[PDB]
Amino acid sequence: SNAMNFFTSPFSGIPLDQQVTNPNIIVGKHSYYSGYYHGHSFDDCVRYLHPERDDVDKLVIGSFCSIGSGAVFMMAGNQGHRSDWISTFPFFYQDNDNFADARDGFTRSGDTIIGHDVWIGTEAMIMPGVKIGHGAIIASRSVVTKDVAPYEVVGSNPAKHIKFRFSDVEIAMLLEMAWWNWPESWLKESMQSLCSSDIEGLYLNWQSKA
Amino acid sequence: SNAMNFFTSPFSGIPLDQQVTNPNIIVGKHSYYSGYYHGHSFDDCVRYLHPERDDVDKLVIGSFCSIGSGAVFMMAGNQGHRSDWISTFPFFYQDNDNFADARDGFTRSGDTIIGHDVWIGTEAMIMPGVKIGHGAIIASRSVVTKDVAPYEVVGSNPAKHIKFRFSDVEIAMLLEMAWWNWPESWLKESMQSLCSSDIEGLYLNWQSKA
Amino acid sequence: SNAMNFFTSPFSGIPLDQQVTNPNIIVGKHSYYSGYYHGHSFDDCVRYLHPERDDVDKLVIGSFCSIGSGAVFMMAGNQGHRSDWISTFPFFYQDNDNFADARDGFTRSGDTIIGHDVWIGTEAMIMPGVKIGHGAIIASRSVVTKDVAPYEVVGSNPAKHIKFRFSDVEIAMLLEMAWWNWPESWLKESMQSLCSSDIEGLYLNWQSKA
Ligand SMILES: CN(C)c1ccc(C(=C2C=CC(=[N+](C)C)C=C2)c2ccc(N(C)C)cc2)cc1
Ligand SMILES: CN(C)c1ccc(C(=C2C=CC(=[N+](C)C)C=C2)c2ccc(N(C)C)cc2)cc1
Ligand SMILES: CN(C)c1ccc(C(=C2C=CC(=[N+](C)C)C=C2)c2ccc(N(C)C)cc2)cc1
Ligand SMILES: [Cl-]
Ligand SMILES: [Cl-]
Ligand SMILES: [Cl-]
Ligand SMILES: [Cl-]
Ligand SMILES: [Cl-]
Ligand SMILES: [Cl-]
Ligand SMILES: [Cl-]
Ligand SMILES: [Cl-]
Ligand SMILES: [Cl-]
Ligand SMILES: [Cl-]
Ligand SMILES: [Cl-]
Ligand SMILES: [Cl-]
Ligand SMILES: [Cl-]
Ligand SMILES: [Cl-]
Ligand SMILES: [Cl-]
Repeated sequence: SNAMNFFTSPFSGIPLDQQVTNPNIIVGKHSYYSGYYHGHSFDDCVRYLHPERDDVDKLVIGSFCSIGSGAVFMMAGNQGHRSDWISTFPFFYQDNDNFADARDGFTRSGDTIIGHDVWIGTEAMIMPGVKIGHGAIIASRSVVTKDVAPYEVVGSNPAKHIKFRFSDVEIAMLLEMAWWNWPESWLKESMQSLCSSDIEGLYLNWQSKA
Repeated sequence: SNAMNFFTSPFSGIPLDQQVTNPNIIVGKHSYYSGYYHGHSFDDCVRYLHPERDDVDKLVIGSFCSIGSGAVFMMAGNQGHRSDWISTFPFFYQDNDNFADARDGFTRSGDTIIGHDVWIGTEAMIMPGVKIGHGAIIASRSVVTKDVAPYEVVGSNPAKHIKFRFSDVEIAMLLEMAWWNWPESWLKESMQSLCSSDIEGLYLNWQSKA
Repeated sequence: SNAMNFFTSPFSGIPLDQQVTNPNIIVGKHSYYSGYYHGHSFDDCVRYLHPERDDVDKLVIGSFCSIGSGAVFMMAGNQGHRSDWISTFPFFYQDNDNFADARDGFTRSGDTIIGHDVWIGTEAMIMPGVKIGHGAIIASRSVVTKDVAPYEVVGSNPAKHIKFRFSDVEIAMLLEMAWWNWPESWLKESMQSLCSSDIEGLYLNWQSKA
C-alpha cells in the first residue's frame, strides 16, 4: 500500500503506557509521544534515568499528555558537577588513583512531575526536578529550568511566562473538576464540551451531576 | 582516494530541485541544503507535510537560498491542538469509542513562504505559516514564530529583530532589481558586483541596461 | 550481564585525547565527552573542520573539561556567506560557468579556544572564533556567540551573562594557582580541597608549598 503506512501521525502517536520500559517512569493513560523525526521511542527521550535503582529521581507524567518529537527529560540531577566547588570536573567518577580521595559531587534534584493535559512542544528540554502543572503548554524548543504553573504557557530559552490559557476562575474550575479523572462514560458525554472554550458551562453541568 | 570524498561542502550542497520529492514543496533554482551532520535529505527537514493532499499548507522556497544542516520546517499547523479549548489533547485523532463525538481541532496556518536569497542558519526551526522576505538572514538555532521582513536579520528563541542588512533605499533598490530573476548571462556579467556591498552602483548599472 | 554495560556514564565519558582523530583539534588531558544520546564521537561534534589543512581555524580545548551530549563546535567561519555583500549565496563555491567571476566570500573567525575546567552543557553550540575562559560554565542549549570570561556562567540563545562562580579575588587566586597544571601528586593531595568551595584556604596552602 501507500508510503503513508510507514509514517506516524502528527496529531497522535504511540501511547506512553504502551512503550515505556523504564520502571522509574510513571505515565498516565492516553498520554502519547509522536517522535517520528527522532527515531527512538520515549524511553530514549528520558536521559540518564537508572532503570534498576529505587533511590533516584523519578519521572512522573499524567494522563492526556501530548509530547512532541525530540523532547528531552534530564533525569540525572547535576550529573556530579558542583558549580559551587572549585572545579566542575567530577573527580569522584573517574577511575584514577590520583582521584581516590575526591568527594561525590552528585546531587539529586527531585522528581520531574508532569501534570495532566500537558502539551510539550517538539524538541523541548525539561531540566531535572521541574514540576509542570495541569493544563500547561510547553512551547517548542523550550528549556524549562523552573516550575510551570497550571494552565501556564511558557516558551523561549530559558523558559519564561507567556500567558495563562484561561482566567483564574476558569483555572480553579478545571482544577476542581479534574476531567482527567472522570469515568470514561463522562468524557464520551462531554466530548463536545471538552472541544470548546466553554469552561464555565461545563463546570455548571458538572456541579449538577456530581 | 581521500576521506574528503565522503564529506559534503559547508559552502555548498545538494540543490533543492535535485532532491525534493514531496510535491507540496516548491523550490527555486540553485537553492541548496548542506545537511551532512543530520544525515537525512531536505525532505526530512520538512515535518508532517502530507505528500498526497492538495488542501494542506505548502512550503514555497525561492531561488539562491542557503539552508544549514538540521533546519526544521513545521508544516502541520497546530497539529490538532487547540489551546483555546479546554484540553489540548486531540481526542478527534485517537481511535477510541469514548472519543467518537469529539470535534476536529486541526487548524491550518497558511503556506510557509521563503523568499529569494534567504540564508537559514543551521538547526533553525520555522513555525507554520511564517513568511520570510527576500534577502533575510535566519541565525542558527533560531525559532521563527513571526514573519521576517525582506533583508532583515533575526535570531534567538523566539526569533527577534537584530538588524537590517542595508538601508531602506538599498533594500528598495534590490527589491526592484530582483537579480534572482535576471537571465543567467546578466548574473555572469555582474558576479563581481553581486560579491560586494555596492548596491547603489549596481542599481545605477541595471537602470541603464533595462 | 546487565543492560547497564551498554550505557555510558552521565558523570564520566571517553576522554578527548583517547578518541580525537582530527589533527586540528588540540585537547588536554582528562577532558571527556559523554555523548550517548547522539551516537557519534567527539570528532562529529566539531563541524566542518578540515583535517588535512594547516591554514584553517583550529579548535583548542584545555584539560579537565566536561562536554555534554550533542555539543556543537562550528569550525568553518562564515562558510562563505558575506552578509555585507548583496547576496549571501556563495557563488564562488558552486561549480557553474555563470559563476566563474565570483569572489571568495569565506572569512576565517580565528581559533576556537576552550580553557581549562570548562563545563559545556548538553546540546550547546559554540560559534566560530569564540574564546571561553578557564572555569566557565556553558549552560545546556546555549548558543555562545561571544567570548566568555573566566569562571563566568552564561546561558540562553544567544548566550548572555548569568553570574560569576566566585568573587574577583577568588577568580584571581584560581588563575594564579592553575591547579590544572599541578603535578598529579599535588591533585591527589588536594582532592578534598578541590571538591569544596574553600578557594581561599587552598590558595593559602598553595602559597606555602610553591
Ligand atoms: C512527511 N511525513 C513523514 C508525514 C506525512 C504525513 C503525515 C500525516 C498527516 C499529515 C498532514 C495532515 N494534515 C495536514 C491534515 C494529516 C496527516 C499522517 C500519516 C499517517 C497517519 N497514520 C498512519 C494514521 C496519520 C497522519 C505524517 C508524516
Ligand atoms: C569534518 N568534516 C565532515 C568536513 C571536513 C571538511 C569539509 C570541507 C571543507 C572544510 C573547511 C574548508 N575551509 C576552512 C576552507 C573548506 C572545505 C569540504 C569537504 C569536501 C568538499 N567537497 C566534496 C567539494 C567541500 C568542502 C567538510 C566537512
Ligand atoms: C537510560 N540510560 C541510557 C542510562 C542509564 C543509566 C546510566 C548510569 C547512571 C544513571 C544514574 C545514576 N545515578 C542517579 C547515581 C548513576 C549512573 C550509568 C550507567 C553505566 C555506567 N558505567 C558503565 C560506568 C555509569 C553510569 C546512564 C544512562
Ligand atoms: Cl511532533
Ligand atoms: Cl502537578
Ligand atoms: Cl509539537
Ligand atoms: Cl522553581
Ligand atoms: Cl517568567
Ligand atoms: Cl551547515
Ligand atoms: Cl516572500
Ligand atoms: Cl549555517
Ligand atoms: Cl506574523
Ligand atoms: Cl522583534
Ligand atoms: Cl550529557
Ligand atoms: Cl582561554
Ligand atoms: Cl550536561
Ligand atoms: Cl567577542
Ligand atoms: Cl551579557
